[PDB]
Amino acid sequence: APLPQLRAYTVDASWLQPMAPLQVADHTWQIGTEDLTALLVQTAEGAVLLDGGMPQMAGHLLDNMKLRGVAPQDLRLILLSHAHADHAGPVAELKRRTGAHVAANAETAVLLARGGSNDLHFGDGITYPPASADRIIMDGEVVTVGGIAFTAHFMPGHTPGSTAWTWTDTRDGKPVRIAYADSLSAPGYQLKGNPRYPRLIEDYKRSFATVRALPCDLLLTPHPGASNWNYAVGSKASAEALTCNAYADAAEKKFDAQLARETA
Amino acid sequence: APLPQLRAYTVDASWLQPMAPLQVADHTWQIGTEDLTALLVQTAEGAVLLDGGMPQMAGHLLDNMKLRGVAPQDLRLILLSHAHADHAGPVAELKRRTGAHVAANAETAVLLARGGSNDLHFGDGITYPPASADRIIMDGEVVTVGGIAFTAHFMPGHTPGSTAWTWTDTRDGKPVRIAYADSLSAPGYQLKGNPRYPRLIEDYKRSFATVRALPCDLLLTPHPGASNWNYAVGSKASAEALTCNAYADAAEKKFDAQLARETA
Amino acid sequence: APLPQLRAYTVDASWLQPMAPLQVADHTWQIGTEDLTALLVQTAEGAVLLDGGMPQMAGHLLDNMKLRGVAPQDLRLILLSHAHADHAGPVAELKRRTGAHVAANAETAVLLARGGSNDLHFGDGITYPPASADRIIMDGEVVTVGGIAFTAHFMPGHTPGSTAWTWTDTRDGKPVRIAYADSLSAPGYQLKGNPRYPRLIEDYKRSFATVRALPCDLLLTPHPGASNWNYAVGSKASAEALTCNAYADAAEKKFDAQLARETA
Amino acid sequence: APLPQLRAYTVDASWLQPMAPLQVADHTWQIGTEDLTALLVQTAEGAVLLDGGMPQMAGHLLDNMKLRGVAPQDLRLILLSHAHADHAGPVAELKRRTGAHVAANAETAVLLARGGSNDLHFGDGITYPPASADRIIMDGEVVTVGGIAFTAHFMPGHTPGSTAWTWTDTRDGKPVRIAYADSLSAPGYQLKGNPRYPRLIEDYKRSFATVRALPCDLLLTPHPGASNWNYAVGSKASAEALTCNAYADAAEKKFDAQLARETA
Ligand SMILES: CO[C@@]1(NC(=O)[C@@H](C)C(=O)O)C(=O)N2C(C(=O)O)=C(C)CO[C@@H]21
Ligand SMILES: CO[C@@]1(NC(=O)[C@@H](C)C(=O)O)C(=O)N2C(C(=O)O)=C(C)CO[C@@H]21
Ligand SMILES: CO[C@@]1(NC(=O)[C@@H](C)C(=O)O)C(=O)N2C(C(=O)O)=C(C)CO[C@@H]21
Ligand SMILES: CO[C@@]1(NC(=O)[C@@H](C)C(=O)O)C(=O)N2C(C(=O)O)=C(C)CO[C@@H]21
Ligand SMILES: [Zn+2]
Ligand SMILES: [Zn+2]
Ligand SMILES: [Zn+2]
Ligand SMILES: [Zn+2]
Ligand SMILES: [Zn+2]
Ligand SMILES: [Zn+2]
Ligand SMILES: [Zn+2]
Ligand SMILES: [Zn+2]
Repeated sequence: APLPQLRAYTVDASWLQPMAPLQVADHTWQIGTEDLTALLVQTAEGAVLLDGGMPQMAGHLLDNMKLRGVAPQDLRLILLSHAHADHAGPVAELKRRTGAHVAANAETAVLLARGGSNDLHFGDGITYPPASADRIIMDGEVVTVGGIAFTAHFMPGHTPGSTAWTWTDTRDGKPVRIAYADSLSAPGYQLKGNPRYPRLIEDYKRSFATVRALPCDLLLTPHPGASNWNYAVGSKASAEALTCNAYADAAEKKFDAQLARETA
Repeated sequence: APLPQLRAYTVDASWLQPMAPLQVADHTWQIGTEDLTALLVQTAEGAVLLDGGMPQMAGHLLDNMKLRGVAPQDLRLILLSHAHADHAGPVAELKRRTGAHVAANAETAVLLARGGSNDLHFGDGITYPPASADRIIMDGEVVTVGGIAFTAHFMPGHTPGSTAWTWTDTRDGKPVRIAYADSLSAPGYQLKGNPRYPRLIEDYKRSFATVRALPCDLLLTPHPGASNWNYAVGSKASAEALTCNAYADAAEKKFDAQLARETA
Repeated sequence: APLPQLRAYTVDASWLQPMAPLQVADHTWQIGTEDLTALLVQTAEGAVLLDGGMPQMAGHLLDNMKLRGVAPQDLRLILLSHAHADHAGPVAELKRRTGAHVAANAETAVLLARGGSNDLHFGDGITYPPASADRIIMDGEVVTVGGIAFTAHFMPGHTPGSTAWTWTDTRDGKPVRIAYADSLSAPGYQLKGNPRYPRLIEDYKRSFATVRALPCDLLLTPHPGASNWNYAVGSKASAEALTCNAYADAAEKKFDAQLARETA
Repeated sequence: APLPQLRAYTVDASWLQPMAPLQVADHTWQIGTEDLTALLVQTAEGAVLLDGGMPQMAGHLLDNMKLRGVAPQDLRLILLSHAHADHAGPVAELKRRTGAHVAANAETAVLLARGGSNDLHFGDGITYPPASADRIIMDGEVVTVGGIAFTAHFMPGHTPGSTAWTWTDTRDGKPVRIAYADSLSAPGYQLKGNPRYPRLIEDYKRSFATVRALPCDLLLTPHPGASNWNYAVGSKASAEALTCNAYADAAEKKFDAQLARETA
């Protein structure tokens, strides 16, 4: 009766389906997969990448960046929603091959430094290669690259370092406020009385209100289905996309129902 | 045509077969599995653990330590042969649950800090939870716990930070010199002209001579089969065990044959 | 006209005046200096140290711990108020010589990992040897050592990771609720519109209310003068000590006056 | 009788005397001070900086890089001789302000990660802000930036991670082999029987032979006086410069004399 073997982190095949760069605004591009968002913001002084997806997506990301005329040495900054394997997986490999830096808050940095191990809910089940953060950012801090300002909005819940990023881009001259809001889900979490996260419910509640008040004309999420995006229908991907209010209100309804079922 | 899924690190079932603590000397015990060595040295001022095996062995290690009258808070120091998943796997979990410290050289420390990721030969294929080293030790440095001196002997090759540990114990009063020598294998390595390890062959050659000159009456290895140990036959486990000269000489014969076949 | 020389971190001589262990409760002791608090909590399963003072106090701390019958290997856990040189200075040296672990939140951990460098207000002016945290704790998390529960209460302001610790001890059988509240000062900080700390005022306001609602019968602070302690008059040190309400209310009056003067 | 105050790291005024960029080859420049070497190698795909000097030199380095038409975002890689405060001081500040990466061996990385604290000989007396290495390099490894190959040559002694860098540049078309060899001194070290460095003498001896066999037409050192450079007389700075053989032979004569005097 030997000990169990190690189990790999397996995801749906749609999370790993490569796609060509889909344009979101004049400078913003989706270069991830069909069910995983990886945003590229091209500026005059370099490129900014938000999230990266699964650890085995680093090659596909460099391929799409090459398609957009972005050399590896042109990636300046990597920003993250939260440091889980399905969103910050290839961060370590992308740092070695691009010369980019990583900016994240303290909670995302310490989780990223241990490769997502010792998770508050998942333990060591979802482990990815570790990476270090080069710049620690605070709530409301502005990160500027090539004349584009990225404002961080802390929204703890899914992870203690969950962060929504807001920036203003154009769409044929007309400005558009983009809000890349992190996930507001809690799959299988113990919500009430968690010894590892004593103030989990209070953080989620404050994060719901944080998402509602985000300056947003167009909303994106790490998982495109969370905001009703569909990267498969390229030009009509943002057809039935939710607002910031509709996204936070829908997430809280599932949170209260899950919280009430946990008490039973 | 989606990207490939992540693949888990799977080993032979004999590597994960738990075993009761097998005694090696008056203070040294084997508390790992049948095919993975994990040594416990009980002193008057605490316990010392050398290696830990696979990442899913932390519970079994604490079980055997409990059998030897060693509380979790009694583990003082964790020493390592080399920082691969099949030998330093549970180091991170053991640090959280025992209050122990880790002593290793700089090369083992940096590899352990990134959880074995970005390996010089294996890449990210063999990843385990990361852990940090608390004390950096040099070649020939002595680590003393409870009146027992542990001397480090650098033997780079399998990893840049491969280390053999020598200490003197007793066997019913009579002293015995124990040498825990690291692995001298190179499974599937590119030996000649490796860009990641330009001086690999020269390090192996110097390590062969380092193992031959080790003060040793009884030899152990991370994999017991490498030194002809058989943990299954408890009392007769050290029956046909190799000397330090026979172990290094046998490893070099396989190295030259592998090196010559690589040139063809 | 050469560049300026490096300037050392110099403090008042009263901050470095060694003192004998002054008892606070049945298990709590002050073993720091006259103007720097360093608390030792002796339990049945080991000792807990809160803060350490200046970096050159590690020897004095080990001397006082020896006076209390606490061996170096008996220090199990180091807790911190905030990671500045005058309170977490000797943490690195104490870890090497005691085999203890450090528990702190993510913000204190990342600041401690870079030795207090790149401070949000002080820059590199107050640098101390770096140390790594072994356990990351959340707001409201309980840390138990030897049957004594230490509850963390986040109170950001002086530093992003400022933490107040509450635990219940006895005084000749009768229980006493002790609250070790961090500093609520802001010496020379830019309060409004700080690019490195955009939500500084809002964090201070929430920290004032956090301190008022602390379960507390006896209050201590990293600097004893902040809570009207006087370690010099040993038995009557806690004579005119402030409550939690009086301490937070007095700190906010100075914060509003400083905030109003900054606007002028 | 209070504890002693912290003492700052003070150096000679000539170590902090700023100087204009002095040219060494077609792509190599000295942009440090008169008595501290900081080399800038301008390539078509970015700039490479070797060492930085004292921690308070980051501003002067960026000033000279601006004079050479090198923007902060054009610094790609920082290489180091050894990680002491007088040579890797501003590395942390330069990483925050340039977007560059650091490549160093494991021994230099772990020393740089703790800001030079816990030195094998100096203790905590020479502390500088900590920085992390992004790429770990081995002995003989080649680092290529903009078509220029930088080969690492390990020469342990002054520090365990001391490294000499060799690269080929031109001087009006004609190629020149440049060897930036680390310091071979040992000021006040205990050479024989050092518990922190048991194989110190053997490392120095092997480093002497490593320096003699360096491919070198022009030799530079972290301290220019060690190789008889004089940055003050700009055009004639390399007048009486030593060869690699003359530098290693002169260093070993002082090592044997110091070693013999230590035995007395
Ligand atoms: C770690 O990755 C996740 N979890 C899993 O894949 C497994 C472990 C699972 O929850 O069944 C995780 O969190 N995600 C999110 C999110 O919204 O962020 C959702 C909705 C679920 O998928 C990913
Ligand atoms: C990473 O673990 C090892 N490698 C593997 O498990 C796979 C990847 C394999 O080599 O086929 C590794 O190294 N070991 C040793 C050793 O002697 O250390 C030997 C002999 C082979 O097994 C383990
Ligand atoms: C970094 O140490 C401090 N600052 C200084 O020593 C200098 C830099 C200064 O502020 O003039 C700091 O913060 N302290 C506190 C506190 O309340 O924590 C107070 C009240 C002032 O003293 C220490
Ligand atoms: C830490 O910096 C050094 N040491 C000092 O400044 C003091 C502590 C001193 O040794 O008196 C150090 O090493 N250097 C070297 C070198 O060759 O690297 C030499 C020759 C001496 O100066 C610097
Ligand atoms: Zn997630
Ligand atoms: Zn997810
Ligand atoms: Zn191995
Ligand atoms: Zn192995
Ligand atoms: Zn402070
Ligand atoms: Zn203070
Ligand atoms: Zn030096
Ligand atoms: Zn020097």
